Amino acid sequence: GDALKEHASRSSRKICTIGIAPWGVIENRNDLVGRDVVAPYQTLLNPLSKLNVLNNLHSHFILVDDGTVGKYGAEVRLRRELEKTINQQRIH
Amino acid sequence: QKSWIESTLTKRECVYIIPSSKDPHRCLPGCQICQQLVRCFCGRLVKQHACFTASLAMKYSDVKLGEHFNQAIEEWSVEKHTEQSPTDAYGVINFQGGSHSYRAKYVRLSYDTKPEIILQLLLKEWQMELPKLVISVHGGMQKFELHPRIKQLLGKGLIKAAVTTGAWILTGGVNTGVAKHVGDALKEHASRSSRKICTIGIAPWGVIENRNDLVGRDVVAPYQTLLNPLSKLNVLNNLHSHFILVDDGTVGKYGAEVRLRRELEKTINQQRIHARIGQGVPVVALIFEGGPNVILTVLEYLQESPPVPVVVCEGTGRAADLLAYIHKQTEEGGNLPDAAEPDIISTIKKTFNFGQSEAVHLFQTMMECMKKKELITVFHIGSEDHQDIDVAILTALLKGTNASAFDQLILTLAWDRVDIAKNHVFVYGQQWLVGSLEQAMLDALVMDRVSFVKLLIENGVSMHKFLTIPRLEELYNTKQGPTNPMLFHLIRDVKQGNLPPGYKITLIDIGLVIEYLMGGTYRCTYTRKRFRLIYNSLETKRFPYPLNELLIWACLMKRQVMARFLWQHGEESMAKALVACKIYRSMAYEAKQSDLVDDTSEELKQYSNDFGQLAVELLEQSFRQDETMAMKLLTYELKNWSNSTCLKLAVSSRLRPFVAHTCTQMLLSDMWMGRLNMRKNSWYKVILSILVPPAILMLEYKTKAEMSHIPQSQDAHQMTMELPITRKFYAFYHAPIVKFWFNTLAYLGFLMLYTFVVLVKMEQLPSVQEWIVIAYIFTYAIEKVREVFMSEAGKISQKIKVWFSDYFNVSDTIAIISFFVGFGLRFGAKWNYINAYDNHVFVAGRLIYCLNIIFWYVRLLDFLAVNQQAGPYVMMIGKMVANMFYIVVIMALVLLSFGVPRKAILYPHEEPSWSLAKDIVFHPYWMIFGEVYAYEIDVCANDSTLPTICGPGTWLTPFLQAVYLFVQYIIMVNLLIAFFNNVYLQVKAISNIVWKYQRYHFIMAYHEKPVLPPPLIILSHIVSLFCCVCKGPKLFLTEEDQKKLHDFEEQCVEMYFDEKDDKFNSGSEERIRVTFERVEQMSIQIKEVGDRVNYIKRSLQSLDS
Ligand SMILES: CCCCCCCC/C=C/CCCCCCCC(=O)O[C@@H](COC(=O)CCCCCCCCCCCCCCC)COP(=O)([O-])OCC[N+](C)(C)C
Ligand SMILES: CCCCCCCC/C=C/CCCCCCCC(=O)O[C@@H](COC(=O)CCCCCCCCCCCCCCC)COP(=O)([O-])OCC[N+](C)(C)C
Ligand SMILES: CCCCCCCC/C=C/CCCCCCCC(=O)O[C@@H](COC(=O)CCCCCCCCCCCCCCC)COP(=O)([O-])OCC[N+](C)(C)C
Ligand SMILES: CCCCCCCC/C=C/CCCCCCCC(=O)O[C@@H](COC(=O)CCCCCCCCCCCCCCC)COP(=O)([O-])OCC[N+](C)(C)C
Ligand SMILES: CCCCCCCC/C=C\CCCCCCCC(=O)O[C@@H](COC(=O)CCCCCCCCCCCCCCC)COP(=O)([O-])OCC[N+](C)(C)C
Ligand SMILES: CCCCCCCC/C=C\CCCCCCCC(=O)O[C@@H](COC(=O)CCCCCCCCCCCCCCC)COP(=O)([O-])OCC[N+](C)(C)C
Ligand SMILES: CCCCCCCC/C=C\CCCCCCCC(=O)O[C@@H](COC(=O)CCCCCCCCCCCCCCC)COP(=O)([O-])OCC[N+](C)(C)C
Ligand SMILES: CCCCCCCC/C=C\CCCCCCCC(=O)O[C@@H](COC(=O)CCCCCCCCCCCCCCC)COP(=O)([O-])OCC[N+](C)(C)C
Ligand SMILES: CCCCCCCC/C=C\CCCCCCCC(=O)O[C@@H](COC(=O)CCCCCCCCCCCCCCC)COP(=O)([O-])OCC[N+](C)(C)C
Ligand SMILES: C[C@@H]1CC[C@@]2(OC1)O[C@H]1C[C@H]3[C@@H]4CC=C5C[C@@H](OCCC(CO)CO)CC[C@]5(C)[C@H]4CC[C@]3(C)[C@H]1[C@@H]2C
Ligand SMILES: CC(C)CCC[C@@H](C)[C@H]1CC[C@H]2[C@@H]3CC=C4C[C@@H](O)CC[C@]4(C)[C@H]3CC[C@]12C
Repeated sequence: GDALKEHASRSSRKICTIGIAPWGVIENRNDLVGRDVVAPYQTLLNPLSKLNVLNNLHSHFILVDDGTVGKYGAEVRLRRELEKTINQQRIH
Repeated sequence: QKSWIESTLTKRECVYIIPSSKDPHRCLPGCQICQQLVRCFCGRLVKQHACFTASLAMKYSDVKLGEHFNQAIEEWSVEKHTEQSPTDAYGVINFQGGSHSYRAKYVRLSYDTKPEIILQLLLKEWQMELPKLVISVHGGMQKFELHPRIKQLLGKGLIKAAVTTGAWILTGGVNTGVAKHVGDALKEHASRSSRKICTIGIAPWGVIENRNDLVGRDVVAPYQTLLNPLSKLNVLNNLHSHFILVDDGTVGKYGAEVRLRRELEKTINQQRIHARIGQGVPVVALIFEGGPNVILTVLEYLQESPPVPVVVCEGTGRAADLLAYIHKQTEEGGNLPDAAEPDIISTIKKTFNFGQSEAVHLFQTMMECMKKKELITVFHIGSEDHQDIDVAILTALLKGTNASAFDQLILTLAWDRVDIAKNHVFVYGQQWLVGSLEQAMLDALVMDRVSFVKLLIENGVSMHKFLTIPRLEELYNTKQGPTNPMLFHLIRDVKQGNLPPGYKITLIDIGLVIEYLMGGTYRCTYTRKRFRLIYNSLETKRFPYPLNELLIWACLMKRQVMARFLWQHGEESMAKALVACKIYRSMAYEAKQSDLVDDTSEELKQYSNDFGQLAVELLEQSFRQDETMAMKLLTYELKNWSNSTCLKLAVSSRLRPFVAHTCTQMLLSDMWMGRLNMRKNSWYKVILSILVPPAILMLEYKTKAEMSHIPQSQDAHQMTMELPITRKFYAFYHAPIVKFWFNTLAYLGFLMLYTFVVLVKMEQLPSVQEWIVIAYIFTYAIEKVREVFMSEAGKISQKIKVWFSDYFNVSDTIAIISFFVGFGLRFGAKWNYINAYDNHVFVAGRLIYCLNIIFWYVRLLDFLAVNQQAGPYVMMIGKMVANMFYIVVIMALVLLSFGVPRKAILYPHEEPSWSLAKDIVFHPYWMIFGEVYAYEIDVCANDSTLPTICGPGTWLTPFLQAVYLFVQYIIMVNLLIAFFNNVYLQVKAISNIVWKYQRYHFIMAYHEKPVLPPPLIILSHIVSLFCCVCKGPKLFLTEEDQKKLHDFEEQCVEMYFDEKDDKFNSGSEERIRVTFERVEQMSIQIKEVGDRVNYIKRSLQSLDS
């Protein structure tokens, strides 16, 4: 992300970054909730904690509902498959 | 005394006359010399005391008989034996020097003046702005010079630190040390910071060259700047602006500054740096090139409660290069390395000749200084340490003082230093409380600190959560920033004309101001039910779009740089720019209609046109990407701006470049068509179809998709769902292009009949032709009353006033009124005489008709003005009449200057008559138009047609007429040709814009005009009225189309800023200067490497042997 803002409004419509993160380690899991909502998510480092935030300069997210807060191991099974299924597509 | 200084501050004259130490010099008898040489321990020869009380002590022998028990000779005290008396000198010295007088000031206060009196002296008596920083430089005196590297830099940072922070630089002032380097740095940056840096020399009234020249109650003493040779005495350094000379003691003794200068360093800190801010004013100390009592002073400032931090610029001299290394051999706050007595006290013995008699005493002062190195900032020169000390001075106040980052941020905010905070306060790992960055945002907005608002938004302040009703209330009510006085003038004009005592402004009142400024039917969110209810009750207490509310704030507070910034954030950028244009335009108007002093009507009219241009430039950007989506932007309802459209907002502000833009003109052309595809069709098939109704069924109409960008009536958009036979007739007769030709043919047929009526003989009863003419004008007149009483603006007196601003509506009004005067006289006239024209009332009626018809032929220019070529020329004709007025006035005067003499010479036997008025103007006018009256010029010639006019003096009239026509044709007619040739292009250009602009109101009018033309329009009046008793155009967009349009707007605004940054960063002027600056930088490093490689040559010597 920090590299995106140093080259933003030049590649802001060609680079589709994707965060395949879990629905575990994240600050406001409940603010992300809401069927078809436009949830106004924050970008302030919530102090007095270790929880992490979705990096603002990304464009797409695949949050993974499982488990709980704290456990963040359920991405390797899916993210890897995406790395396998894009390759079986024909480039052109 | 007529002066606060004269009644408050004092002198200290040594009344008591201690003889000098004890011993006379020479000269065996001890009565002359015990008087003469033997000075006072005061410090002057005996007669200079001039004691008003004891002036007759010296004549006797002296004050205080000799012996006096030696103990009691030191009993003299500055405190006791010194009459406190007035100042006797406070004024304005000057310095004949580097091309300026470089003026300054002195008070010459005593010494034991109270500390508060200085602050009162500095701020009101001298009228000095309280600073945001205080630099207290220190060091030793009378040193030669520095490295030419460091010398240039120390100023460059010292100046920069002081000018950007409104700082005071406390010096000794005397041009024999610290002050010299300060001053020498000032002249290298003078006439750039000569009005922001208020240096102060708190020097004594002792060591100085001409103490007596500084004397003089309220004088402008012309003090010198030449180094008086054959001496050691010092001069006041010219480049200082203020002095506090300390009257005590004598010449030579220079120790009475520490008691006062230090107090000033203590009393400024107890002042609050700013009203909104609670932190005290900081004090810093830059020691360069110091001495032994400095090392005492450094530790005296660090040990202080609270500590005053310290800067040390290594290499300037002893104390700097010393301390820079003496607090390098240490733990962070603890102990020294392997026993450091030898090497440390070595240099302390070498720099200061001690020999262990005073070599531990300094080292003991050192080991106390290293207990706090966090406050001893040290500017490591060579390795680009903190870049030109300004960081090093300022960050020293931000290095360890256990001050929260909230206090580290406000201090940058008061200084207006963003680079410091971003690089040294918003550092990785930094941690913040919950509303600390909120309180910092409130301060930055109230203080108009625009660049700190940016820093806080980026770092993560959220305006959706920050902005609230009570905060946003405050932002209007603050008097702690660059306010607008005129806002109250608009509030008190909407409230009731009055105001309560303090009147904390409410947001409903702001809502009322905006409605007054935005005008029309604008209704603001602040005057709505829900806001009016909830505000009474004062998330609910937040705002959905906070940057729409702050843009309004910044524009009503006349805070333009904040307005431009806030504009670039959020959505609806083109709309916000057009609202800002309208707010400022209306503010500029009421400023032009208020008896205040600072008119601010060109500042506001310029701010309006700045946002006006932004809207125009965003439209062009959008139009270059997609014409059809750009036309939608003009007409979508906004819903945050009273359900208006961007085009209506621009029309409201009379913004012609927006309305005359080709995108807006393309849309207006498409609305002119209606559902008709007038690309596949021709104007003669439209006219054919108005006369042949069944030909309506063989025109090329437009699909609902081709109409997607076009606003429509509700009834017109429901018939888009499919095209059946009857829907197609609707599409035809409701198109504005059809209503035009349908009214244009009826008007032409109206003129043909009315021309027939006036040209053909008139009988008692009106003919069928004349009846049809009357019906047209009657119904045409009702049609105009409909247009006025259904226009836009509610207020009749505004509806009236706008409609009578158009040329042709004034003429139509005169035309309609004059016609029915004529019909009344024509029709109401009783024929007593059988031969018409015996009845004068009838004649006056008919002659009104024959003159009223002129109005109706000229109205054809309004129809012709619908053409793109013709219409501008019609507008030009009126503009050229206005502009040619004074040339024509001069021609009228030349005409009379000829006409009056001609008539007087040729007709000398006339009695008074109104024919005289005719005869002086008649023939001279027709001469302008090619009629010289050839056989009337010389009335005494054989071929004359006026032989009876031949008489005395008549030979003069040909000379007069020859002069007259020379002046009219050869000069005045050709001046007018030259006038028109030279103003043509600028008038044509203005007329095209005005033509294009007035095309909005013309096309919009034909959407509300009835289908039927003015003779048959009565049905559309009666029917429509009656159907209403039995019971504007909008763009309709799907939710997905609203999505894709809001995204289109955002995309094109982003392109707009990118193409500007890339157009400016790619210009040659910008590449030359970045090239310039980078070549400037290299030219240092090239030489710097040049020095290093020349010192790797030192290697070659040592390495090879
Ligand atoms: C049946 C018959 C009965 C009645 C018959 C009589 C009816 C009379 C009919 C009169 C026509 C009425 C038209 C008035 C239009 C007003 C609205 C308008 O646009 O005004 C504008 C134009 O300025 C004017 O309109 C001022 C008057 C213009 C002159 C009109 C009559 C001239 C001919 C009389 C010749 C007499 C000759 C006598 C000797 C031979 C307002 O001004 P502006 O545009 O802001 O201008 C700014 C100028 N600037 C650019 C320098 C800044
Ligand atoms: C927004 C701008 C546009 C709208 C403006 C609209 C309003 C503008 C204003 C309009 C009014 C203009 C003046 C009217 C005439 C009065 C003057 C006069 O001389 O009258 C004469 C006729 O007197 C009669 O009674 C016979 C005329 C019948 C009425 C026709 C005029 C009124 C219609 C209005 C239609 C327009 C209404 C439009 C729809 C409501 C009286 O003289 P006499 O008796 O013949 O002679 C006596 C001598 N004798 C012995 C020789 C006989
Ligand atoms: C290049 C070609 C030109 C050459 C120039 C040489 C000049 C030589 C000068 C000649 C003047 C003498 C000629 C006329 C003889 C006197 C009596 C007489 O007949 O008077 C006649 C009029 O005229 C006058 O009464 C006086 C005319 C003087 C003006 C002449 C032009 C002066 C130069 C230029 C001035 C401009 C400014 C100059 C400076 C810049 C009588 O004529 P009438 O009207 O029929 O009257 C009789 C009928 N009644 C009895 C009923 C009244
Ligand atoms: C600053 C510049 C100066 C310009 C030059 C000086 C000015 C010109 C000088 C002219 C010479 C002077 C003429 C005197 C003639 C006297 C004769 C007489 O009897 O009276 C005549 C004088 O009375 C008039 O009224 C006519 C005057 C001539 C007007 C010329 C205007 C044209 C200007 C031209 C400018 C272009 C100049 C071109 C370049 C040179 C009238 O005659 P009458 O009334 O018929 O009398 C009865 C006679 N009959 C019985 C025979 C019919
Ligand atoms: C409001 C909107 C109107 C729209 C028009 C449609 C409605 C109106 C249409 C027609 C009305 C005709 C009424 C005729 C009445 C019968 C008697 C008569 O006048 O006979 C005349 C024959 O007729 C002519 O000489 C024609 C006169 C009208 C000329 C204009 C018609 C063309 C414009 C409109 C049409 C084309 C449209 C053009 C534009 C594309 C003979 O002359 P007189 O008059 O008997 O002589 C009087 C002599 N006296 C007074 C001394 C005694
Ligand atoms: C806003 C409203 C303003 C106007 C209000 C209404 C005004 C009404 C005005 C006038 C009404 C007059 C009524 C009659 C008065 C008594 C005289 C009489 O009856 O007969 C006499 C009429 O002699 C004339 O000269 C009449 C002239 C009047 C018309 C003036 C029109 C002004 C309108 C201007 C335009 C305004 C435009 C306004 C818009 C811009 C004589 O008739 P006779 O018996 O045949 O005598 C034969 C004599 N003989 C022997 C010589 C042959
Ligand atoms: C029964 C009767 C049967 C006959 C009925 C039919 C008869 C004919 C009827 C009418 C005559 C006009 C016909 C020609 C039209 C041409 C088409 C055109 O482009 O028009 C334009 C004219 O737009 C107007 O508004 C013109 C106004 C016409 C009236 C003015 C007459 C002046 C007379 C005073 C002189 C005295 C002369 C007096 C003579 C005695 C409109 O197009 P545009 O807006 O310019 O387009 C530009 C934009 N674009 C580039 C995107 C395209
Ligand atoms: C029967 C006789 C023949 C018939 C007549 C022929 C028909 C009549 C002919 C031409 C009429 C042209 C129509 C007007 C065109 C539009 C102009 C307009 O909108 O406003 C103009 C105002 O206008 C004026 O100031 C005056 C307009 C012209 C009046 C001319 C009257 C005729 C006589 C006069 C001579 C009498 C003296 C001689 C007497 C010896 C704008 O000018 P502006 O202020 O610079 O621009 C601001 C515009 N804005 C506000 C929109 C931004
Ligand atoms: C400023 C210089 C000084 C003036 C003198 C020099 C000027 C040059 C020349 C000479 C002047 C004219 C003299 C000749 C005519 C005399 C004969 C005569 O009677 O003529 C006439 C009258 O004439 C007069 O009464 C004279 C009026 C002179 C007015 C001033 C002229 C302008 C000078 C401005 C110069 C500026 C030049 C241009 C700018 C560079 C005809 O009268 P009558 O027919 O005999 O009367 C019988 C009447 N009865 C039948 C009823 C009974
Ligand atoms: C700046 C300009 C300087 C010149 C000028 O404008 C301004 O100064 C004006 C003064 C006017 C005269 C004043 C009074 C009368 C009396 C009247 O007596 C009725 C007689 C009869 C009618 O038939 C009764 O039956 C007749 C008209 C007359 C002579 C005026 C004529 C025009 C004059 C000369 C005008 C001229 C154009
Ligand atoms: C003083 C009165 C009694 C004598 C007649 C006055 C003259 C000058 C009047 C009578 C009719 C008038 C015309 C009537 C209509 C128009 C059309 C308008 O768009 C411009 C002015 C213009 C062109 C008028 C100019 C002046 C006018 C010609």
